[PDB]
Amino acid sequence: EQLTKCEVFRELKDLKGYGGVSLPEWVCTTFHTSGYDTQAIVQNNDSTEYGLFQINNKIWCKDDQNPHSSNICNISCDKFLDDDLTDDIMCVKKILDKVGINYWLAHKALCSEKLDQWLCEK
Ligand SMILES: [Ca+2]
Repeated sequence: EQLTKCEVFRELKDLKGYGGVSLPEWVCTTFHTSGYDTQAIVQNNDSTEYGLFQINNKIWCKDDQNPHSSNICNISCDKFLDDDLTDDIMCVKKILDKVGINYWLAHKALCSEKLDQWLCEK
């Protein structure tokens, strides 16, 4: 399920300012992390990343590839492949508390300057 820029802007409302990250920063980051696809999957032979935020099964959620994951977000990773971002966002907030925005490498490289392109508001 591929979202669009101003759709994502609307659905990430609850992240506004949390951890000091603006909505433009999040719209920019998720564009460059998953292409706005809530069903994106990127997988090695040692880890899998899931959904709009590309949350990994090494420490954040558990799945079949790593049943022994620390599962810090306490949730099955496949809950990050549906169209309800509510539980995705709760897990994102936990990632922010523990390791900060730089879990998402796209943020520093591509989404910390020129945020005009990512606004869907006055
Ligand atoms: Ca979900």
